[PDB]
Amino acid sequence: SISARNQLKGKVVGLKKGVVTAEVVLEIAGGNKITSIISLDSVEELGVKEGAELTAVVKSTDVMILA
Amino acid sequence: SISARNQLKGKVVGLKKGVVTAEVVLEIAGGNKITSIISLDSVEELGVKEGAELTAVVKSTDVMILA
Amino acid sequence: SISARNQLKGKVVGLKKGVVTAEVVLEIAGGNKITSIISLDSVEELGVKEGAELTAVVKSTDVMILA
Amino acid sequence: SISARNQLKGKVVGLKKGVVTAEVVLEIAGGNKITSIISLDSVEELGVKEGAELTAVVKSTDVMILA
Amino acid sequence: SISARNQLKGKVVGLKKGVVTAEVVLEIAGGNKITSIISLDSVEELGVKEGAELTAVVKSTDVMILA
Amino acid sequence: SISARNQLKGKVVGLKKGVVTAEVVLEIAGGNKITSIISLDSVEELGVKEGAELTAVVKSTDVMILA
Ligand SMILES: [Cl-]
Ligand SMILES: [Cl-]
Ligand SMILES: [Cl-]
Ligand SMILES: [Mg+2]
Ligand SMILES: [Mg+2]
Repeated sequence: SISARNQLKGKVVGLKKGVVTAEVVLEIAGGNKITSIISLDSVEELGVKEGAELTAVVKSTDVMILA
Repeated sequence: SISARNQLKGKVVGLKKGVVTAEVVLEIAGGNKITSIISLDSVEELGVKEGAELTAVVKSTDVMILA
Repeated sequence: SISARNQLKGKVVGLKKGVVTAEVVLEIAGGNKITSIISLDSVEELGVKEGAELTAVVKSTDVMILA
Repeated sequence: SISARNQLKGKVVGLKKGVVTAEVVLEIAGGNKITSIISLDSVEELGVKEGAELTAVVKSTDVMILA
Repeated sequence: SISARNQLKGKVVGLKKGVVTAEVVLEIAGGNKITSIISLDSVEELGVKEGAELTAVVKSTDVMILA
Repeated sequence: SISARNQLKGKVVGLKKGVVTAEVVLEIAGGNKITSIISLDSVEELGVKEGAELTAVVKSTDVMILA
């Protein structure tokens, strides 16, 4: 278990690979979408591809509130 | 509009105020919960309180992927 | 209103687009310059281009102090 | 020199100490204010105090753009 | 497995609890120390305490380079 | 001196340059490896290259704990 309190299960619905990073779009429950930019190495290692079941993890101090 | 692509609508179900920061917990669609730690100053200025409808925003580079 | 307490108005003076991300340079008051790396999708969506008036937003917990 | 491309000189106009963190407010050129939340331990070691001339540093990937 | 490429095993040598967050200090291989500020809720749930063997994880986009 | 409490001295053992960003892999004491994604401008400016002695700097609120 990791300290990051946001752990949202999702399915990949978009993937764009660059040279250093890749953009991963996950659909999570309720139809929300989360977009992640991570290293291309991690995409490759985790075998990220359309339909993959993965979890989006965000540290609490990175979540802003919009009112 | 802001460049942060993740905007998750939610309702505050928990709030703990510290001296410098506060922890806000939002229930989002599908029952997922998002936890945010922001400055106490912002909580006050945005009038964040239990039950409030608000939106969590996260920059894509802050979203990690777990497999 | 967003919780991020740093909101600096600026004008775009530099833009470099990659495949996933783009680098945006804003000149803010007093001659300071802020450089941002964000998703290319956002640049495109916000119509970022030289001279555009935009605001740089930074969460407090991301600001370091150098003495 | 550090890779963080944003280095903004300023003067501390506010300081609030908590137990683990502290909020530092710096006035920068043009009157902009930058707000930083850092560890209390750092405030102590860098001798951060009201009126001190200090520099705020932000990594480019933490700067969002608002339009 | 998670996309965050940096995973550093360590032993807790310091722990300071606040109301919202907690500061965890880990000694890692070679004697380097890593300092983490996470939510108090997580410290409790992961049962973080002095002497515990734990792993520090950091997303690559959060590591700055200083020369 | 900078407020970020993690300052890990290391040597570059991997470098991959993209158009906006670059991935830098540093070996630090004890054989630990740190991977950083930073702006290509900074890579160029700091003259990052294999064997360079540099320091990985991470803010405490970016360090997660895995148990
Ligand atoms: Cl967290
Ligand atoms: Cl903030
Ligand atoms: Cl820090
Ligand atoms: Mg952060
Ligand atoms: Mg970040």
